[PDB]
Amino acid sequence: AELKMDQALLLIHNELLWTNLTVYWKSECCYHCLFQVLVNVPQSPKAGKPSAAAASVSTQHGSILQLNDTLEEKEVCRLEYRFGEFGNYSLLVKNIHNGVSEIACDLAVNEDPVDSNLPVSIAFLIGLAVIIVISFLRLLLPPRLRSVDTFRGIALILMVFVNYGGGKYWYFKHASWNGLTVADLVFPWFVFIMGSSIFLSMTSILQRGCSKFRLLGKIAWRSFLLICIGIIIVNPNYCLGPLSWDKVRIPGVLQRLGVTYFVVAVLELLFAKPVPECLSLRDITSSWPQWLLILVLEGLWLGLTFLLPVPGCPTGYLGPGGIGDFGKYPNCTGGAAGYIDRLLLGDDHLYQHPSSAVLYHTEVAYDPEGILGTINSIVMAFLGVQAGKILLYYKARTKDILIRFTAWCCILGLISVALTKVSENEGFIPVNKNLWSLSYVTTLSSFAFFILLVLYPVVDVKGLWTGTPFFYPGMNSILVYVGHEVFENYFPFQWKLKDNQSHKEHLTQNIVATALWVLIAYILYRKKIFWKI
Amino acid sequence: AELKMDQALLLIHNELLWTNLTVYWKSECCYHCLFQVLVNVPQSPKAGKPSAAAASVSTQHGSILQLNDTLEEKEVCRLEYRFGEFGNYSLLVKNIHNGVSEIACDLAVNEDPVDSNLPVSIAFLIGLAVIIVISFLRLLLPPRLRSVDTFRGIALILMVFVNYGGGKYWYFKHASWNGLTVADLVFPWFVFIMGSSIFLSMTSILQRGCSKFRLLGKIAWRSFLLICIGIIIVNPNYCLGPLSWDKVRIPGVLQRLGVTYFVVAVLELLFAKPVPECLSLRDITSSWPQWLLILVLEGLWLGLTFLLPVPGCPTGYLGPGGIGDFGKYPNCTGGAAGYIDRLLLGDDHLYQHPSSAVLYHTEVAYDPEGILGTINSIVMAFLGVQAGKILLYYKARTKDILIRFTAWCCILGLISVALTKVSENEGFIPVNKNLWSLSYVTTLSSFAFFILLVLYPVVDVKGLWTGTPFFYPGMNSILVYVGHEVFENYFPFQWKLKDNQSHKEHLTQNIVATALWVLIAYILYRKKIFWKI
Ligand SMILES: CC(C)(COP(=O)(O)OP(=O)(O)OC[C@H]1O[C@@H](n2cnc3c(N)ncnc32)[C@H](O)[C@@H]1OP(=O)(O)O)[C@@H](O)C(=O)NCCC(=O)NCCS
Ligand SMILES: CC(C)(COP(=O)(O)OP(=O)(O)OC[C@H]1O[C@@H](n2cnc3c(N)ncnc32)[C@H](O)[C@@H]1OP(=O)(O)O)[C@@H](O)C(=O)NCCC(=O)NCCS
Ligand SMILES: *[C@@H]1O[C@H](CO)[C@@H](O[C@@H]2O[C@H](CO)[C@@H](O)[C@H](O)[C@H]2NC(C)=O)[C@H](O)[C@H]1NC(C)=O
Ligand SMILES: *[C@@H]1O[C@H](CO)[C@@H](O[C@@H]2O[C@H](CO)[C@@H](O)[C@H](O)[C@H]2NC(C)=O)[C@H](O)[C@H]1NC(C)=O
Ligand SMILES: *[C@@H]1O[C@H](CO)[C@@H](O[C@@H]2O[C@H](CO)[C@@H](O)[C@H](O)[C@H]2NC(C)=O)[C@H](O)[C@H]1NC(C)=O
Ligand SMILES: *[C@@H]1O[C@H](CO)[C@@H](O[C@@H]2O[C@H](CO)[C@@H](O)[C@H](O)[C@H]2NC(C)=O)[C@H](O)[C@H]1NC(C)=O
Ligand SMILES: CC(C)CCC[C@@H](C)[C@H]1CC[C@H]2[C@@H]3CC=C4C[C@@H](O)CC[C@]4(C)[C@H]3CC[C@]12C
Ligand SMILES: CC(C)CCC[C@@H](C)[C@H]1CC[C@H]2[C@@H]3CC=C4C[C@@H](O)CC[C@]4(C)[C@H]3CC[C@]12C
Ligand SMILES: CC(C)CCC[C@@H](C)[C@H]1CC[C@H]2[C@@H]3CC=C4C[C@@H](O)CC[C@]4(C)[C@H]3CC[C@]12C
Ligand SMILES: CC(C)CCC[C@@H](C)[C@H]1CC[C@H]2[C@@H]3CC=C4C[C@@H](O)CC[C@]4(C)[C@H]3CC[C@]12C
Ligand SMILES: CCCCCCCCCCCCCCCC
Ligand SMILES: CCCCCCCCCCCCCCCC
Ligand SMILES: *[C@@H]1O[C@H](CO)[C@@H](O)[C@H](O)[C@H]1NC(C)=O
Ligand SMILES: *[C@@H]1O[C@H](CO)[C@@H](O)[C@H](O)[C@H]1NC(C)=O
Ligand SMILES: CCCCCCCCCCCCCC
Ligand SMILES: CCCCCCCCCCCCCC
Ligand SMILES: CCCCCCCCCCCCCC
Ligand SMILES: CCCCCCCCCCCCCC
Ligand SMILES: CCCCCCCCCCCCCC
Ligand SMILES: CCCCCCCCCCCCCC
Ligand SMILES: CCCCCCCCCCCCCC
Ligand SMILES: CCCCCCCCCCCCCC
Ligand SMILES: CCCCCCCCCCCCCC
Ligand SMILES: CCCCCCCCCCCCCC
Ligand SMILES: CCCCCCCCCCCCCC
Ligand SMILES: CCCCCCCCCCCC
Ligand SMILES: CCCCCCCCCCCC
Ligand SMILES: CCCCCCCCCCCC
Ligand SMILES: CCCCCCCCCCCC
Ligand SMILES: CCCCCCCC
Ligand SMILES: CCCCCCCC
Ligand SMILES: CCCCCCCC
Ligand SMILES: CCCCCCCC
Repeated sequence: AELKMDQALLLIHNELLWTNLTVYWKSECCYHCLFQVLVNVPQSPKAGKPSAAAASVSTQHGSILQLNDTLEEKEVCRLEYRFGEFGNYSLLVKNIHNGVSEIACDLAVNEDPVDSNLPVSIAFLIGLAVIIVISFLRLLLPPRLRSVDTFRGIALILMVFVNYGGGKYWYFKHASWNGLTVADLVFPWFVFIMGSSIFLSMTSILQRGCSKFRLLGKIAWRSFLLICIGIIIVNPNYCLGPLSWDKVRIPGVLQRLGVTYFVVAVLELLFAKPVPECLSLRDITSSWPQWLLILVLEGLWLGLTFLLPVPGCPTGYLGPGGIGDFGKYPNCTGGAAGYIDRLLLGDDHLYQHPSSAVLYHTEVAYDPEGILGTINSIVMAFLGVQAGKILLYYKARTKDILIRFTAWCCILGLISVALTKVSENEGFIPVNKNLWSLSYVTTLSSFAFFILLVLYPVVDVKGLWTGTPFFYPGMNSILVYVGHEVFENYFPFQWKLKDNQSHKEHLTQNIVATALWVLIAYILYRKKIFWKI
Repeated sequence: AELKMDQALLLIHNELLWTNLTVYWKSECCYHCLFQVLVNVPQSPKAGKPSAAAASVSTQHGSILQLNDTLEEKEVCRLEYRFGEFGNYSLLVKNIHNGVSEIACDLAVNEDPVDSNLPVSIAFLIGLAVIIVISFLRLLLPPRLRSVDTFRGIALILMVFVNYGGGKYWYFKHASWNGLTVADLVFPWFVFIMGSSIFLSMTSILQRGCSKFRLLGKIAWRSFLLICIGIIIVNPNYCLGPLSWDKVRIPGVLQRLGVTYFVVAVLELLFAKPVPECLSLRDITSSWPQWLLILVLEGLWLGLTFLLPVPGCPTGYLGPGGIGDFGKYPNCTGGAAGYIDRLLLGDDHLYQHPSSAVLYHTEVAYDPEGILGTINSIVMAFLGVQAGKILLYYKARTKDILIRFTAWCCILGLISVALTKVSENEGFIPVNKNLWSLSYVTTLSSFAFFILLVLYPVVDVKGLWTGTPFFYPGMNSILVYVGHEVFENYFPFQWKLKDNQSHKEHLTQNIVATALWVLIAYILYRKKIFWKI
C-alpha cells in the first residue's frame, strides 16, 4: 504494497461535529512554497463515530501539516513532524471540553517506522572492514601524474554510483534547486580535472616542438567528437523510439565539456609560454591575458543573470518557479538562463525532466547544461588550469606546491562563504548546480584544491598509496562514461528486483554495478587498452 | 492511412436477396491451411440496393477467396487473385438471370495498385551504375586467405541488411516454415566459414609447435565467451525492462556458434594430423574418424526427427502446426525438435516469436536455434572444415582445388535435389531453416562450395579483385555483429520515418545503415583495430 518507498501512512480522525477539515502539506526542504492539499476529511456524522481519512506523507524530510476549516477557511491547528518510512501514524482532531471550546489535534504512532539509512551504514561498515582487512593482511606480508588519475577515478566511481540510482536515497541524488548533495560534486570536478589536463598535455606537446596549428586541429577535432557523441549517443533515449529532430535535446554533459575544452584550450594555446625554472607569483603573473578575459566572462555572467530583463518575470530571478516563492512565478524556472535557453533553442530541445519538477512542481522545461552556465564551466576549467600550472611551475619543490594549493583553497572557500552566507537558500548567490552559479564553482573548486592538497603528497611524492582502485577508472574515463550510458539497462548492471520499494535492494544493485565498472577498467588497464578522444 | 503496407482494399457488394455471404481468405503460400473468415456480408435489403462490406487483403502472395452461403454452409463462388498493394478492388456478387438461377461473382479494379518492387529495382540499378562508374574511372587511371574474408564480409553485409528490416519485403525476411528467402542464407554460411577457419587456424598453430592442451584451453575459453555474450548481450530486449530469469531465452545464434565451435574444434584437435605434400583422396581418407562420428550424429538426428514419439502429436511431424495441415495439429510446431526444446528448457526459455506465427498463426513458442538442430549445425561446420582441408592439402595446385570444390558442390546439390524433390513443401526432407533440416544444410553448403569456387581464383590466385568492400567487414565480424545488435535503434542507423507504410523509406534507411556499418569496418581496418573472440 500500500505504501511506496520513503512514505508513511497518516490516518486522520475528525471528532468535530460541525467542521469540515482540509489538510495541507508542505515539506521543510521546499523553500517559500505553497501548501498543497493532502486529504479532505469530512465532519463526524455522530458523536463517538469520528470520520476517518487516510493519506501518504513523504518521509524524506520534515513535514508541515495545516488543518483548515473548509467552510470558514480558518486554521484549526498546525503540526510539524518528521514521519518515518513505512510508519503508521494516526492524527486525532477533537475539541477539548475541559472548560474551553478549542480544538487540540495530537499525533500518535500506531506502528513504528523502519530505519531507512541502515543499509547505508552497513555498507560503509562492510567497506571499511574490507579496507582494514586488506591493509593488515598485505602489511603482514613527462610521466603521468598518479594523483590526477586517482582524482578522476574517484569522480568516475561516484558518477557511476549516483547515475545508476544511488540506492534511491535523496542525498545520493541531485538537489531540487539549491544546495549540495553527493550527486552535485562530480561534474565540476571533471571540468576542473579536464582543465588541469589541458595545461599538462599542451605544455608537454609544445616543449617537444609541435606546431600550434597542428595542436589547434587536435583541439578542434576533440571538441567536435565530444559534442557529437553527446548529442547522438548519450542524450537520446532510444528505448522510446527512433530519433526525431523536433525532440532532440541539444545541450548535455559532453556538449558542455566540448565547448569548455575548446574555449579553454584555445585560450591557453594563444598565450602559451614556456615553463621557467618561494615568493614568486609567476604562475599567475605570466598569464594575465587569460585572467583578464576570464574576469570579463564572469562579469558577463553576472550582468546577464542579475540585470537582463525577462518578459513577464522578475529581473534577477534565481528561484525555481512552480510552487516555489509562494507560486508567484510558476513559469520562471531558471530566470535569465532558462529564458536564453528557451529563446535560442526552444523548449523542445531542452531537458524535459529538471530536478526541480518533483519538489517545486515546475512544468516548464529547463536544461541544467544550458548556454549561460557555460561561462561558469569555463571559469571552473580555468581554475583547473591554474592547478596544473602550480604542478609544473614548482615541480621541483613540494613545499611550494602545497602552499599554493592551500592558499587557493582558502581564497575560494572565503569567496564561497561570502556569496552563500553559509546557507542553502539565503545569500547573494546560493549554490545551484542547475544555474552553475558562481558560488557553486568557487565551492567545488575549493574542494578540488583541498583534494589535490591531500592526494599529491600521499600518492605522488611520498608514495604511501598507489591510488588503487581509482586510477584504473581514471585512465579510461571516456570508456567508462560512454559505457555506463550505453549498457545501463544490461545485466549484470541491472536485474529484476524482488521489491522495488526497498532501499536495501536498490543499494546492493548499484554497489555491485559500480564495482563491476571498476573491474572492467582494471581489466582494460591490464591489457593496456586506453582510449582518448 | 486506411491501408497498411502490402494490403489492398476489397469491397464486396451482395446483390442476392435471400443469402447471407461469408467470405473466407487463404494465401497461396500457406500450405494445406484452413480458410479464415475475411468479412461477413449481409443480404441485400431491397433490389437495386446491394449490401456493401469492406476488407483488407494481403498482397504479398496470391489470394484465394471462398464465398459461402452462411445459412446453408454451401459454396457460392471461388476466386483466385493476386491483389496489388494499395489497390482498390470491388467484388460484385449477383445472380445472373439470363435463363439461369446461378450466381456469378466477378472482380473489378476501381483504382490501380502501385509497383511494390520498384524501389528494389531502382536500388539495384543505382548500385550497378555506381559499380560501372567506379570500374571505368579507375581503369582510365601463413597469410590470410582473402577469399574467405570476402565471403564472410558478403554474409555480414547481407545479415546487417536483413536484420535491420530488409526494406520490409517478404523475400528479404525469413520464410514462414519451408523454403528459402535471402534472409535464410547467411547463418549457415557463417557456420561453414567458421569450420574452414577452425581448420586453417588449428593447422597453423600446431605446425608452430603449440601443445594440444593450450589449444584446448583456447577452444574452451572462446566457446564460453560466445555462449555468454549470446545469452547476456544479444538475446535480451532491455528496452522492455530489467532481466528476469523466468523469461531468459537460453538458445540463440552465438550459443549455437559456441557449441558447434567447441564440438568441431575438439573433434579436429583429437585427430589432428600434419598436412603432407591429382587422383588423391587423402583429405577425406586421413580424417575417417571424423566422418564416422559425423555420420553417427546425422543418424541420430534422422532417428529423433522421424521416429521419436511426441505425446499427442504425430511421429515424424515436420509441419508448423497452427492452421497449417488443415489445423489438425495446432500445438505441434516443430515436431520432435520443439518437443525436446520444451521438455528440456521449457516454453519460457525459448523464442517467443517464431517466423511461422504470422502465416500459420502458431501459438506455441518455438526456437529456431534449438537443441536438435545443433547436430546439423555441426554437420555444416564440418563441411566447412573439408573446404579448409582442400585449401591446404592442395595449396600448390589451383587445378586440384577447383576440381575438389566442383565435385563437392555437385554431390551436395544432387543430395539436395533428391531430398527436396525440387519443391518447397514436398519431398522427404523439405528445406527448413527453423528445423535446420538436412536438405537445408546440403543446399546451403552446395552454395558455399560454389561461392568458394568462384572467389578463390578471382580473388586469391589471379588477383583480379581484392574483395572490396567486403573483406573490411569480413575481418571484424564479431565487432560488426555485436555492434549492430547493440546500436540497432541508434541514429544514424534508424530515424523517424515520414511514412511507416512505405517500402521506399524503409529500404533507403536499411541501405544507409548497411553502408554505415561497412564504413565503420573500413575505418577499423585502416587503424588496424581487430577483435577476435
Ligand atoms: C571527457 C573526459 C574524458 C575528459 O578527459 P580529461 O580529463 O581531459 O582526460 P583525458 O584522458 O582526455 O586526457 C587528455 C590529455 O591529458 C593528459 N593527461 C590526462 N591525465 C593525466 C595525468 N594524470 N597526468 C598527466 N597527464 C594527463 C593525457 O596524456 C592526454 O594528453 P595527450 O592528448 O597528449 O595524450 C572525462 O572528463 C569524462 O569522461 N567526462 C565525463 C563527464 C561526467 O561524467 N560528468 C558528470 C555527469 S555524468
Ligand atoms: C562468430 C564469428 C566471429 C565466427 O568467426 P570465424 O568465422 O571463426 O572467424 P574468426 O575471425 O573468429 O577467426 C578465428 C581464427 O581463424 C583465422 N582466420 C579467420 N579468417 C581467416 C582467413 N580468411 N584466412 C585465414 N585464416 C583466417 C584467424 O586467424 C583466427 O585464428 P587465430 O585464433 O589463430 O588468430 C562470426 O561467424 C560471427 O560474427 N557470427 C555471426 C553469426 C551470424 O551473424 N549469423 C546470422 C544470424 S544474425
Ligand atoms: C488556512 O487558513 C489560514 C487562516 O488562518 C490562511 O492564512 C491566511 O491566508 C490568506 C490567503 O488566502 C492570507 O491573506 C492571510 O494573511 C492568512 N492569514 C494568516 C493568519 O496566516 C491559510 O492561507 C489557509 N491555508 C491555505 C493552504 O490556504
Ligand atoms: C495502522 O494502524 C492501525 C491501528 O490503529 C490499524 O488499524 C487496525 O487494523 C486492525 C486490522 O485490520 C484492526 O483489527 C484494528 O481494529 C484496527 N484499529 C483501528 C484503531 O482502526 C491499521 O490497519 C494500520 N494500517 C496498516 C496499513 O497497517
Ligand atoms: C464452404 O462450403 C463448402 C461446401 O461447398 C465447404 O466444403 C465442405 O466442407 C466440409 C467441412 O465442414 C467437408 O466435410 C466437405 O467435404 C466439403 N465439401 C466440399 C465439396 O468441399 C467448405 O468447408 C466451406 N468453407 C469453410 C471455410 O468452411
Ligand atoms: C475505392 O473506389 C471506389 C470506387 O468504386 C470509391 O467509391 C467512390 O468514392 C467517391 C468519393 O467518396 C464517391 O464520390 C463515389 O460515388 C464512390 N463510388 C462508389 C461506386 O461507391 C472508394 O471511395 C474508393 N476507396 C478508397 C479508400 O479510395
Ligand atoms: C562587456 C561584457 C562582455 C561584460 C559586461 C556586460 C554587462 C555590463 C552588460 C551585459 C547585459 C547588460 C544589461 C542587459 C539589459 C539591460 C536592460 C536595460 O533596461 C538597461 C541596461 C541593462 C541592465 C544592461 C546593462 C549592462 C549589462 C549588464
Ligand atoms: C605503506 C604504508 C606506510 C601504508 C600506507 C597507508 C595508506 C594505505 C593510507 C595512509 C594515508 C591514507 C590516505 C589519507 C587520506 C585520504 C583521504 C581521501 O582523500 C582519500 C583516501 C586517502 C588518500 C587515504 C588513502 C589510504 C592512505 C594512503
Ligand atoms: C546410436 C545413435 C547415436 C544413432 C542412431 C539412433 C537411432 C537408431 C535411435 C534414436 C532414437 C530411437 C527411437 C526412439 C524411440 C522409439 C519409439 C519406440 O516405440 C520404438 C523405438 C524408437 C522408434 C527408437 C528407435 C531407434 C532410434 C531411432
Ligand atoms: C584488373 C582488371 C582485369 C579488372 C578486373 C575486373 C573485376 C573488378 C571483376 C571481373 C570478374 C568479377 C567477379 C566475377 C564474379 C563474381 C560474382 C559474385 O560471386 C561476387 C562478385 C564477383 C566475384 C565479381 C566481382 C568483380 C570482378 C572481380
Ligand atoms: C560508492 C560505490 C562503491 C563501489 C565500490 C567500488 C570499489 C571496489 C572495486 C572492486 C574491483 C577491484 C579491482 C582492482 C583489483 C586490484
Ligand atoms: C544490400 C545492402 C547494400 C549496402 C551497400 C554497402 C556497400 C557500400 C559500402 C560503402 C562504404 C565504402 C567503404 C570502403 C571504401 C574503399
Ligand atoms: C462538509 O462537506 C459535505 C460534502 O458535500 C457537505 O455536504 C457538508 O455540508 C459539509 N459540512 C459543512 C459543515 O460545511
Ligand atoms: C442474415 O443475417 C442477419 C443477421 O442477424 C439475420 O437477421 C438474417 O435473418 C440473415 N438472413 C438469412 C437469409 O439467413
Ligand atoms: C548547503 C550548504 C552550502 C555550504 C557551502 C560550502 C560552505 C563552506 C565553504 C568551503 C570551505 C572550504 C573547505 C575545504
Ligand atoms: C604556429 C605559429 C603561431 C601561429 C598562431 C597560432 C594561433 C592558434 C589559435 C588561434 C585560432 C583561434 C580560432 C578560433
Ligand atoms: C585536423 C582536424 C580538424 C577538424 C575540425 C573540426 C571542426 C569542428 C570544430 C568544433 C568546435 C566546437 C566548439 C565550439
Ligand atoms: C604544420 C601543419 C599544419 C596543419 C594545419 C591544421 C589546421 C587545422 C585548423 C582547424 C581550425 C578549426 C576551427 C574551428
Ligand atoms: C546533506 C549532504 C551532505 C554532503 C554534502 C556534500 C558536501 C560535503 C562532501 C564533499 C567534501 C569533498 C572533500 C572536500
Ligand atoms: C616536504 C613536504 C613533504 C610532504 C608533507 C605533506 C604534509 C601536508 C599534508 C596536507 C594534508 C592536510 C590534511 C588535513
Ligand atoms: C524453395 C525451393 C528450394 C530449392 C532447393 C535448391 C535446389 C537446387 C539444389 C542446388 C543446386 C546447386 C547449384 C549451385
Ligand atoms: C599434448 C599431448 C596430447 C594430449 C591429447 C590432447 C587431447 C585434447 C582433446 C581431448 C579433450 C576432450 C574434452 C571434452
Ligand atoms: C584456459 C581457459 C579455460 C577456460 C575454460 C572455460 C570452461 C567453459 C567451457 C565451455 C564449453 C561450451 C561448449 C559446450
Ligand atoms: C602446457 C600448458 C598446459 C595448459 C593447460 C590448460 C588446460 C585447459 C583445459 C580446459 C578444459 C575445459 C573443458 C570444458
Ligand atoms: C524467391 C526467393 C529467391 C531467392 C532464393 C535464394 C536462392 C538463390 C540465391 C542464392 C544463391 C547463392 C549463390 C549460389
Ligand atoms: C550532430 C547533429 C546530429 C543531429 C541529429 C538529427 C536527427 C534527425 C532525425 C530525422 C527525423 C526527423
Ligand atoms: C538475483 C540476481 C543476482 C545477480 C548478481 C549479479 C552478479 C554479477 C557478476 C556476474 C558477471 C557476469
Ligand atoms: C550466463 C548465464 C547468465 C544468466 C542470467 C540470469 C539473469 C537472472 C536475473 C535475476 C532476476 C530474477
Ligand atoms: C531525415 C533524416 C536523414 C538522416 C540521414 C542519415 C545520414 C547518416 C550520415 C551521418 C553519420 C553521422
Ligand atoms: C561496500 C562498498 C563500499 C561502501 C559503499 C557505501 C555506499 C553508501
Ligand atoms: C565576494 C564578495 C561578495 C559580495 C557580498 C554580498 C553580500 C550580500
Ligand atoms: C544502392 C546499394 C546497392 C544495391 C542494394 C539493393 C537492395 C535491394
Ligand atoms: C539421398 C537419398 C534420399 C532418399 C530419397 C527419398 C525419396 C522420397
